[PDB]
Amino acid sequence: VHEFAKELDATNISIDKVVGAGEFGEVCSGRLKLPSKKEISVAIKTLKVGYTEKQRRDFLGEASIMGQFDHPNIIRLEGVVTKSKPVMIVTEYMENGSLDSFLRKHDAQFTVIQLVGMLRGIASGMKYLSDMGYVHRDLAARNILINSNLVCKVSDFGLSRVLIPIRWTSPEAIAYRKFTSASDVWSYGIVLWEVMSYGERPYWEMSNQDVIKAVDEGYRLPPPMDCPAALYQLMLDCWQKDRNNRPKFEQIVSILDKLIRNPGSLKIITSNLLL
Ligand SMILES: CCCCn1c(-c2ccccc2C)cn2c3c(=O)[nH]c(=O)n(C)c3nc12
Repeated sequence: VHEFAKELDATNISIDKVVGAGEFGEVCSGRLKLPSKKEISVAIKTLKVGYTEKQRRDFLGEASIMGQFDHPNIIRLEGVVTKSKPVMIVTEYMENGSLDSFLRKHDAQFTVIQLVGMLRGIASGMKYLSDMGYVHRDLAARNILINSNLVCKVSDFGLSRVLIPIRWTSPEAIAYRKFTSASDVWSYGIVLWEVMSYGERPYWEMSNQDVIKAVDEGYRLPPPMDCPAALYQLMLDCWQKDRNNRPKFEQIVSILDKLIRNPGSLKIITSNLLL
């Protein structure tokens, strides 16, 4: 764990408030004093009192993964506290919380260019993650955090592994656990839909067996209200049945960089599911 995560001194951490509930314990906000004396706001996950040794290994396991990434669009690991209790994982603070809950509060309140900026960040983070040989497997708006400047960053590495949420998972990964960077691109397509839908749930409350069967039959989520044609086409490209025909994350970033540069192109606007 200490290979990729520095041990922090608990005397340098102050806890301010509880801002979330985790699988392994609470999530809090607070402050960290760095060796340079600079003080930064941080998020702190704590391991619940009375944890089993297995829970501890799973909890810290996420930090070992997160710690291998240094990128503007992947949540920064400040470090861990293991030598005292409670055991903690400390990351950079993200003022606006999870992306899905954030967008739900602001339905139709952002410009297309702002939403594209968010999507570009996510795609750039995923490009780095895939470059490093990791498949996330849980890429979803709820696992993206967003800061005061609207910068989006991939978080939650609980399911990730070196090379399951049905609604976000590619058909081949559902069918026989074929997880690749192309299955993450499928997931990214779902995130793209979530963003353009301001946090609508993918497939709403459809039974899981019907999400599985419908997608396998060729059905896809419909265009969100007022969705630019270019962005809906990108979803469809991400959702190709043949994984080899899906764009790579580098191509997705490049697509989005073009849309940011030419805000004009976004002016062409596009059963519940579409075949
Ligand atoms: C999708 C991640 C959920 C847990 N987590 C983390 C986080 C994520 C992974 C490992 C360690 C931590 C502290 C930061 N933050 C933050 C944050 O900085 N700011 C927030 O508002 N929320 C809700 C957070 N929730 C988390």
